Amino acid sequence: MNTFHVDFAPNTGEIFAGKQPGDVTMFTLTMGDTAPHGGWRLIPTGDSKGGYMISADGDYVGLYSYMMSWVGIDNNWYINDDSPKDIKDHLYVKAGTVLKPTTYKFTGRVEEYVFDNKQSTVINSKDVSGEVTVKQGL
Ligand SMILES: OC[C@H]1O[C@@H](O[C@H]2[C@H](O)[C@@H](O)[C@@H](O)O[C@@H]2CO)[C@H](O)[C@@H](O)[C@H]1O
Ligand SMILES: *S(=O)(=O)c1ccc(CCN)cc1
Ligand SMILES: [Cl-]
Repeated sequence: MNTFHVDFAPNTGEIFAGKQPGDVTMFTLTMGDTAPHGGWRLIPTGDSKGGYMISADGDYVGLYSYMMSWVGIDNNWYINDDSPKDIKDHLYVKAGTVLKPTTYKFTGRVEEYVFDNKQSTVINSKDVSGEVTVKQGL
């Protein structure tokens, strides 16, 4: 049926090539459902496999989440959250990460799941993707 929402969006502002002075958000990810559910995961697909942005120059940059924990074993971020309230997460690069003046891509799949004793079952899912084009700095 449908109360399950997911938005995933590249960052609006300018991002400039070079060593980032601080943590810089690449992607905004917002997720909620007022239906009962036990939590969320984000699974990076294709060349993003492993939690990476891939650039047009062939470089892989690792991404980081504020709200979710990474598990390499499973190729996902996840958060157990039973709330009807929206999760506003950001995926970001860390202070000091060197970016180039190029276009960076991410693709993944978002899953919503429920626990049954006590093992998770996917109840909703949506494929997400986006890109940032980084400008010459700096
Ligand atoms: O709680 C459900 C999530 O579990 C994650 O799996 C691991 C994880 O490393 C950690 O929470 C630990 O307690 O063991 C779990 C073994 O299943 C999944 O990676 C995630 O997708 C959720 O299912
Ligand atoms: S890889 O090992 O540098 C790499 C990059 C990014 C992630 C996700 C952030 N936890 C994992 C591994
Ligand atoms: Cl992370």
